[PDB]
Amino acid sequence: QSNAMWESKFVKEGLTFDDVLLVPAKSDVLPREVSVKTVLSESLQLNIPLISAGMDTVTEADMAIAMARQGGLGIIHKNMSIEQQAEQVDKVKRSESGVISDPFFLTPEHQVYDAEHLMGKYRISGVPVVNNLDERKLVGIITNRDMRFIQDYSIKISDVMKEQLITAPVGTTLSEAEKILQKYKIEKLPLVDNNGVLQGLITIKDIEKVIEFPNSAKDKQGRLLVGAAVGVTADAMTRIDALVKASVDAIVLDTAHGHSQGVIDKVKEVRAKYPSLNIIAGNVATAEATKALIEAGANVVKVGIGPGSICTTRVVAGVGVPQLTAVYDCATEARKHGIPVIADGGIKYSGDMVKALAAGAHVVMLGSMFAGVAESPGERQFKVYRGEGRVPYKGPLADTVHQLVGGLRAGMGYCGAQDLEFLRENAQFIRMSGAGLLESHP
Amino acid sequence: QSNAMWESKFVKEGLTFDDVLLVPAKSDVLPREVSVKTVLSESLQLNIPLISAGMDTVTEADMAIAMARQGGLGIIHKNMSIEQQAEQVDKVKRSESGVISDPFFLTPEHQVYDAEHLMGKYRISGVPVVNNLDERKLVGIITNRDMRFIQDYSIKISDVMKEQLITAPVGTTLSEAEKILQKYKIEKLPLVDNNGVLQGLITIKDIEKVIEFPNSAKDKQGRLLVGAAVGVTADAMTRIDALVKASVDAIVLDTAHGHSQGVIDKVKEVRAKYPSLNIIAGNVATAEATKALIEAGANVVKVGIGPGSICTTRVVAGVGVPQLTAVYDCATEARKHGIPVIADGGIKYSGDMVKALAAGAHVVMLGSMFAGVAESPGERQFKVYRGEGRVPYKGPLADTVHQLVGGLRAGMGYCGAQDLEFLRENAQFIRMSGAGLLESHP
Amino acid sequence: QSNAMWESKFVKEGLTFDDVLLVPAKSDVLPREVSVKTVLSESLQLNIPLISAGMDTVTEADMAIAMARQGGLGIIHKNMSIEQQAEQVDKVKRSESGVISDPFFLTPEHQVYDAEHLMGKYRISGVPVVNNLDERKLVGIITNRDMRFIQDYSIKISDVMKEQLITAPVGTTLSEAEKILQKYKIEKLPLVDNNGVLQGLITIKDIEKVIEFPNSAKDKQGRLLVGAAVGVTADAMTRIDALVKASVDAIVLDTAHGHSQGVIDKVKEVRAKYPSLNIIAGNVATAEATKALIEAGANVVKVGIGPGSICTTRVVAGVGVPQLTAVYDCATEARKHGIPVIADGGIKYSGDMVKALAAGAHVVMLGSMFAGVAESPGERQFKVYRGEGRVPYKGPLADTVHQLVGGLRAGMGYCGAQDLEFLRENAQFIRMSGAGLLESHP
Amino acid sequence: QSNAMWESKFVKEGLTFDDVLLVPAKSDVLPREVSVKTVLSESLQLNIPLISAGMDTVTEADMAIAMARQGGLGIIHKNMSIEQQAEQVDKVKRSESGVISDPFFLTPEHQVYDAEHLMGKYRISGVPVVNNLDERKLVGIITNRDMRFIQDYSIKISDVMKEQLITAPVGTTLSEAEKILQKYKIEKLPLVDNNGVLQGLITIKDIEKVIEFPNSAKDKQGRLLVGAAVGVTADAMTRIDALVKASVDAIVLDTAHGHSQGVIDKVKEVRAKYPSLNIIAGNVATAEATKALIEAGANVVKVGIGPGSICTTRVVAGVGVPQLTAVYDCATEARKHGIPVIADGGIKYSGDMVKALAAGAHVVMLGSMFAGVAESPGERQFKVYRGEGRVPYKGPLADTVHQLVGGLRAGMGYCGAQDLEFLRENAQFIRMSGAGLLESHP
Ligand SMILES: O=c1[nH]c(=O)c2[nH+]cn([C@@H]3O[C@H](COP(=O)(O)O)[C@@H](O)[C@H]3O)c2[nH]1
Ligand SMILES: O=c1[nH]c(=O)c2[nH+]cn([C@@H]3O[C@H](COP(=O)(O)O)[C@@H](O)[C@H]3O)c2[nH]1
Ligand SMILES: O=c1[nH]c(=O)c2[nH+]cn([C@@H]3O[C@H](COP(=O)(O)O)[C@@H](O)[C@H]3O)c2[nH]1
Ligand SMILES: O=c1[nH]c(=O)c2[nH+]cn([C@@H]3O[C@H](COP(=O)(O)O)[C@@H](O)[C@H]3O)c2[nH]1
Repeated sequence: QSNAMWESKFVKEGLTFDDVLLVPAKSDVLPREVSVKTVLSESLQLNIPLISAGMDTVTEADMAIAMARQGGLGIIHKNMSIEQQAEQVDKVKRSESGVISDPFFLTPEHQVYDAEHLMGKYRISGVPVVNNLDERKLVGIITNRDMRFIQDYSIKISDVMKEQLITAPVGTTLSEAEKILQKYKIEKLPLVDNNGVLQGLITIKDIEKVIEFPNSAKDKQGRLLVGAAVGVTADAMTRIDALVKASVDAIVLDTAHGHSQGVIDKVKEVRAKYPSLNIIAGNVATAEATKALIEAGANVVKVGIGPGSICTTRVVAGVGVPQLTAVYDCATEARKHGIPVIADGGIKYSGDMVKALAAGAHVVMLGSMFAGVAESPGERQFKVYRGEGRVPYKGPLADTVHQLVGGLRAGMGYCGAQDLEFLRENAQFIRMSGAGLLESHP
Repeated sequence: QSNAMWESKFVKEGLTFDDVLLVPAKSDVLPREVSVKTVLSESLQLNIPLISAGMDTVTEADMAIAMARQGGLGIIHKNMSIEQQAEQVDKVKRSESGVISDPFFLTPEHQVYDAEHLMGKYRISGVPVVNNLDERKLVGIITNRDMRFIQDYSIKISDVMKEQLITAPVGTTLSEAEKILQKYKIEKLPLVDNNGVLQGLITIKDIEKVIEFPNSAKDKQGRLLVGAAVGVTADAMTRIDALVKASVDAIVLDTAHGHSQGVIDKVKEVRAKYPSLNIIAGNVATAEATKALIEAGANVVKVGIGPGSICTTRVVAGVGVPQLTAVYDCATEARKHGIPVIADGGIKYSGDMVKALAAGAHVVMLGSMFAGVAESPGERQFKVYRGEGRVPYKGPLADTVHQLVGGLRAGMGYCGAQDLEFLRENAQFIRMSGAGLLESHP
Repeated sequence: QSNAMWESKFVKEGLTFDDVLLVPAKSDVLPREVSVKTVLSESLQLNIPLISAGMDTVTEADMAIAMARQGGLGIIHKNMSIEQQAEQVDKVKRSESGVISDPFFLTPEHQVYDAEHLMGKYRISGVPVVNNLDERKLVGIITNRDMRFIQDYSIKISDVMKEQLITAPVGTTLSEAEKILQKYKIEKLPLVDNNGVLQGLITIKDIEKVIEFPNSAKDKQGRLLVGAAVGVTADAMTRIDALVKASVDAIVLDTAHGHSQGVIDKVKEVRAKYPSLNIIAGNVATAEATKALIEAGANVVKVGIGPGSICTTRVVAGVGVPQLTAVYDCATEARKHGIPVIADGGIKYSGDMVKALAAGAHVVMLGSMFAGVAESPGERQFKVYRGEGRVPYKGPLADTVHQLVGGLRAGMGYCGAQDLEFLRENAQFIRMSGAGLLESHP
Repeated sequence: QSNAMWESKFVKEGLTFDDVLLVPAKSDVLPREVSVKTVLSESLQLNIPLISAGMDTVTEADMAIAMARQGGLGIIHKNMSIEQQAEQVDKVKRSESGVISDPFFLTPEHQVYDAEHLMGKYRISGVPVVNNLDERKLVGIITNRDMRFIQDYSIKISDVMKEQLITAPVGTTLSEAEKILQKYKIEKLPLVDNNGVLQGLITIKDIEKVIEFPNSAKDKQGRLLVGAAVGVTADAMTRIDALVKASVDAIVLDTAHGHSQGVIDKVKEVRAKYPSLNIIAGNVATAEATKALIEAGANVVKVGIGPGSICTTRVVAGVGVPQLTAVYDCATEARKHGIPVIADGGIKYSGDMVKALAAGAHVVMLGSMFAGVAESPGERQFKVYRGEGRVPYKGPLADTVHQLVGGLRAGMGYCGAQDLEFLRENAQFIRMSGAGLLESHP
C-alpha cells in the first residue's frame, strides 16, 4: 500500500519524564530492605543502577574508581590517546586486588625512580624485587616506608635494599591475608610458588577498601569494574584490542545515530573477534533499531536521542524521541531477547531515574548530574560541562549517589518493589497535564 | 495473560485542580441558605468541611480549639511527647464544658500554686475545694477573683479560704445554669449530689462560648471535638491508649504509603481493641488501597500522595497521583462502603476546595493555608512552615475560614447544591487546557 | 440509572479563545465590502456587533451615546439611583431627534435658570416658549445665542424675550428641515399644528450628527438606542417601570447565576407586564440554562460565567466554562429558537471577538477594553476598572472601535463571509496546543 | 444535511513545529553524502531548499545574488517602482554570464560617463565599442584598467580609445574561454561573428565566480536564477510584462488570502499569457485552496497563513493554521498534481526547516532569519525588520546558510534520507507535550 507512510506521519505520540507519575501500589517492602542491584550480563553486575557517561567532563580513572566503589560503573571517555585510555583502564583495574595475580616487579639494578613511578601510577605503595626477569625469583621489596629515608632516587635498589620476609602461597585470599598481615604486623604480603618465584602481591589497602566500600562492583578476581567508549572509525579495532589487553569489563560503542549501517557492521565485527566481550551499543530510540543492534551482537543497548541536557539535536536537526517512550519502546523489544537497556540522558532528578527504570531500563546513565562532582576530570567553586556549559561544584560523588539511591528506594517502596525486575515489570504510570506537573514541584 | 501489566503501563490519565471547572447548574438555593455541615461518623460531626493538618507548624491545642469553634476539626500533631500530646488533647476537651461531668478539685491542704496550675492549664478560672479526696464533699471554691488579693501562692487553701454557696444538682444544663448564674449574679456554679458530694462544675465561660461560637463542632457532652495523629511504630498502641483516656474524638494513622502491609495490620489491630473509635487512615491514592483500609477497619480514609505544597515525593521518588483523580478514584470505592474520604494536600484557593468536595471528598485537610494563622504553633510579621519554608502571617484563623466557607457557598450556589451530599453526587466538571486556565485567573 | 451523574463527572471538555484559530476559506468578498450589522430584534438593530458593559467603570450616558453613534449599544449600569438611571437613559434618548415628537417648553413666567438647566441637561441649546401649559401655544424661543447677552439668569423669559418666527408642520423630516434651516439661515425649527400649538422642535444638531455619525444605531423615531441593567431584587419592577417611561430600548437582567430559579421567575414576570420589551437575560454557560431563559421570555441571552478579566469566580468558587465552548453550547440551543446570544467576557484582542462571533454569538460585550476610553465614567494619564484594577487611558471610544471592526472585517475576509450570519453558520476552527499559541503571537 | 457545518466547527486539529520531532530511522547515508537539491520545475532548480522572502527588509539585488550563489533563490520585493524592480532583476541576471549572448556596447561617440554607468550598474568592468548601432561592428573595448588613467569622464571614447584585439567565435564556452584568457593573459574576451560583428562578451569574473560558488543555482544559459513578487492589482500584468522582459525566472503572486477569487482569476490570466512562466502563488493553508491555485495554473504553491514571526493575523483577525498541519494538508493535495509547495513563515531554527521539509514542503521561505544578514537592504551593529522590529546583525548570508544546510544534512542522516524526496515521502514524526518540548531545548 503506497500511501501508508504518508498517512501515518503524525500518528505516533510520546512521553517524557514530566508527563507522568508512578502510581502507588500494595507494598510489603520497606525502602531500606529493597535490592537496587542489576545484572547487565554475568560478567557485568552492578550493585546500583548507575553509570557515569563517557564524556571528557565526566569520566576518567578517578571517576570510574569512585563509581565502581559505589556499586555503579564508569565509562572512560574516548577523547584521549588510545595508549592513554588503556592506561586509564589499567589504573581502574589495578586500584585494588590488581597485582594479586599479575604483579609488577623490579630488579636490584633498577633505580628508585622506577619504584616511585609504579607506586605513583597505581597508588599501590610497595614494589616486589626479583633477582632477574627470566628467573622471577623475588629477593627484596621496596615500599613507601623505605622511600622516606631515601633522598636521591637515582640510586639503585641494591643500595637502599635484606632479612627473611613473610610470604604466602598463591591463591591466598583476602580474609586469609587479613589475619597474616594482622598476626605479623605487615602491610605487604608477597605471594610465591614453592620455588619462591613471585606470583602475586597483597596489601592492606586491598583489605581495607573492601571494608570501606562494601557495595563495590567488581569482577570475579575482585577488581573494580570499568567500561570504555569507542567510536565507529577506522581506529575502532586497534583501540578495542588495547582495552581488552587492559582487561576493561565493557566497551561502549558510542555514536550519534546507532541505527546507521556502519554501526551495525562494526558490532558484528567486534562480536566476531571477541565472543565473550561486553558490548554496549547505542544510541537508539526505536524498537527496530534496538532489534538490529541485538542481532548484530550487542549484549546491552543504550537509549535516547535528543534527551541530553546539553544536546542540541532536537533544535538543530529537528530529531528525537521523548525519553520515556524511547526507553519503553526499546525495552519492549529488548525484553524479548533477555537484553538490558541503558537510559541515557534527560535525567534531572532522582524521580526521573526511578521513572526511567520503571519504563523498562535496567540502568541509567548520567552526564550532567556528575559533572561538578569532585572526582570528575575538571578542576564559589566551579567546574565545566561540555558535549559548552556550567554546573555547581557538587562535592564527592558519594553524596550525589546516596540521594539518588535514596530516591530510588523510596520510589520502590511506594510501588511495592522488592527489586528492579519487579519494578520494570509491574510499575504503572499515570499521565498528567502541564498543570498536573506544576503541583508536583513545590 | 502475562503481558497485560507491561502493555497498560502508560494507559492511565489523571487530573488536578487546574485542569477543571465546575459547571453551573439549575439552582433554587442561595449561598447563604446552603448547608456546609458534614458527618464523618455519628460521633464525628463537623459544621464545616475543614480539618487542620497534624503537623508541627500547623496544629496544637490553640489551633484545635480555634478549628472546632468554627465547626471544623484540629489534628494534634505527633511530633511531641506522648504525655505532651495527651495533655494537648485534654486541653481541647476541657476548653469548654469539660469539668461538668469530670471536675478537678483541691483540698484545704493544697497550696494556691495548685490552684494557679489548674486554672492556667485549662483556662477555667475557678476551682472546687472538697474536704478530702475519699469523701468528695465540697467545702469551698477558690477562683480568679480570689487570686487578685493573694500575694503569696505558697499559703494553703485554708488561709485564703466560708459562707453558704449556691450549688445545683447534677444534670443541670447550660440553659438552666444561664438563669441561675444570672438570677444570683455568680460566674461559678458547682454541681453536687443530694449528699453535697462534688459531681461537676459550670462556669459562665461554658455559657458565653456557646453564644460566641454557635457553629462549634462538639461531642454529645458538648465539648470541642479533637483529633490526634499517630504513626505506625512500636509506639503506636501506647500512644493511642493515652489519647483514648484523653477522650479525643479521632485518631489519624498518618503514614507516607498507606497501602503498605504494616499499616493495614495496625488498623486491624486498633479496630480490634477499640471497636467504637474513629480511625482516620491514610494516605492513599487508589481505589484498591482505599478498599484495603476500609476492610481493615478504617472508618475514614485520607487521600493524596504527592499533592502537598511542601511535598517533594513527586520530584524525589517520581511518585504520585493528580489530586482530583485521586479523590475521585478513592471516593468511587469508598462510596460503596458508605465511607467518607478526606482530601489532603494541594489546595491553594477556596475554589480548589470546592472542586475537591465535588470530586467526592467529604472534608478537606489544609496545612499551608493555616500555617501563618495566629493560632498555629510558631511565633513585617513572619511564621515558619515545614513537613522547610515560609508563608505570610494571616491573622486569626476565623478570617481564613470565612473566605473559605464563603467560596464554598458561592460554588454550591452555582451548582444548585443545598448540601454537600448533593454536591458530591451531582456536580459536573469541564476539563480545560493550560490556556483555558490562563483566563480563569485574572 | 443511578450511577450516570457520578460516572460522567469528568467527561465534558471545553475550549477558550487561545485554543483555536479560524480556518481560511474560499472568499469572494473583501473586508471593506462585508456587512458587520446585526439584528438582536426588530426593535434592536446594531450596525456593529458591540455592546459596552453595564458597569460603573464602563457605561453611563456619555458612553452609551458614543457607542450608539458607532453602531453599537451602551448599557447604563445599575449602580446608581433609579431616578438617576432613568435620567441617564433620557439623556441618551434625547441626544439627537429627542424633542421632535416630545418637546420641552417654558413659559414667559419661568426664569432663565430654567432655560439653562434644559439646554445643559440635554445638550440641545434652544428652548421653546408657550403662552401657558394648558394652551400649548408657542410664543417665543430662547436659545444659546440669546444667553450670551444675559448677565443675570434670575430674570424672567418675558424680559430677555418678539418677531414672527419660521415654523414648520408636524411630521416634517430631517432632510426637509435641512433645506428650510439652510434657505432661511436658522438653527432652530419649531413644529406646530394648524393652530400654532407646539408639537416638536428640530435643530441643526439633529441634522449634522446624522452626517457626522452615519453608522449610528437608532430607533424608528431616529433617536440613539440605549440599554439599562436591572438586578433581580424587590427593586426590579419599579426600576424597569421608570426606564420604560424613559423609552430605553432594552433592559439587561444581570445576575451572577442566570440559571437560578429567582431569575427565571423575574423574566416571566417582566415579559408578562411588557410583551414587546427587549429583555436581555444572563449570565449562562449551558444549553439547558439557555433554554430556560428563552422559555421564560428572554428575547436575548447573555453568555459566560468565569471568563471576565476581573472575574474571580473561577478561583474563589471553582466555577466556570471556557468561553468559546460556552458560546457554542448556548448558541447551539438558542439557534433552535431563532434567539441571539451575547458573548460576555474574556475578549482581549480583536481576534477573540471574531472567534466569539464565529462560535455563534450575535454580538460581544466588552468591559475592560472600554474602561480607559475617554467617554467612560472615570476621570501619564490613568483611569480605574472594577467589578479593583487599572488599564491605560485609551483616548476616544471611536479609535478602539475602528481597530475592532477592522479586525472583524479582515477575519470575515479570510473566512469568505459577506455577513455575520454566514460567519456564525459556516466558519470552522482548528484546535492548537499551547505551543501552537506561542507562534500565533509574535 | 443542514447541520454538518455547525457540528464540525471545533473538530479539526493542528500541529506546529514545537509539537513534534522527527523519528530516527535506519540510515546508510552520511550527512555529507546526502543531496539537498530540489526541483521546483524544469526551469527552476535549486541546489539548496531555501528562498529569501520578497520583503523590503529582506530581498533586493544583493540578496538575490547571494542566495542564488548558495544554490537558493531570492525574491525581489514589490515595494519599489516597476522600473526599479525590473532593474533589480536585470542586475541579478547579468551578475555573471549576462552579456555572453546579449551584450551592452558603446560607440566612439559616447562619453566615458556612459562606460562608468554600465560597469557600475552591472559590476562587469569592461565595455565593448562598436562603430555604430546599426552596424554592430566592434572597434574597441574600454575597461576598468583604462579608467584609472582617465581624469575627466566627459571626454569621448575616441580620445582615450587601437591595436588588434583577441576575440572568439560565438558559442565559445567558459571552459574554452578559461584557456584563452589564460594563454593570452586577457581578462576580457569579446565574441564576434565571421564578419566581426559583436555577439557577446566573456570576462574572467564569469569564470572565477563559477569556481568560487560551485553550488550556484542558474538557468540553462548559466545566469543566476531570480524571482520577483507581484501583487494582485490593476498593476499586475504591466509589472509582470516588464519582469519577463527582465528574464527573471519566477514571479510570486503574493497576497494575504490566496483562496480569494480575485487571486485565482489573476493566476488564470497570467498562465494564459505566459504558458511557460514559473508562477508561484500563495498564501494558502488548506488542501481546497491548494487545489484551486493549481487548477488556476500555479506551478508552485506557497503556504502558511498566520505563522510569520511578525505576523499579527492570528491576534488581530483570529485567523490561521498551525504551520506543519498547513504544510502537510497542502502537500497532501499538491502531491496528486506533481506540484511542489513552499513553506512560508514560522521557522526559528534549522530543526524547524527540517520538519517543514519532512511534512511535505519542497522548499522553505525565510524572512526573519535573513533580515540582519549583510546582503539585506537595510544598513553593536543593528538592522531593521518589518512586514516593525529588530534582529541582530548576522554577518554575510553564507554563514547562516551553512548552519541551516548543516542542520538539514544531520536531520537527513538521522532519518536515513539520501535526498529530499525520500524525506518528504518516508519521514515520520512523534508528537510531544509542552513538557516534551522543554527538554528538547537545553
Ligand atoms: O548528540 C549529542 N551531542 C552532544 O554534544 C552530547 N553531549 C552529551 N550527550 C548525551 O547526553 C547524555 C547526558 O545527558 P544528561 O546531561 O541529561 O546527563 C550523554 O551520556 C550523551 O548520550 C550528547 N549527545
Ligand atoms: O510526604 C510528605 N512529606 C512531607 O514532608 C509533608 N508535609 C506535608 N505533607 C502533606 O501535605 C499536606 C498539606 O498540603 P498543603 O500544604 O498543600 O496544605 C499535609 O496534610 C500532608 O499530608 C507531606 N507529605
Ligand atoms: O461575576 C463577576 N464579578 C465581577 O466583579 C465582574 N466584573 C465584570 N464581570 C463580567 O465581566 C465582563 C467583562 O469582561 P472583560 O473585562 O474581559 O471585558 C462583564 O460584562 C461582566 O459580565 C464580572 N463578573
Ligand atoms: O500577513 C502578513 N503580514 C505581514 O506584515 C507579514 N510580514 C511577513 N509576513 C509573512 O511572514 C513570512 C516570514 O516569516 P518568518 O519571519 O518567520 O521568516 C513572509 O515570507 C510572509 O509570508 C507577513 N504576513
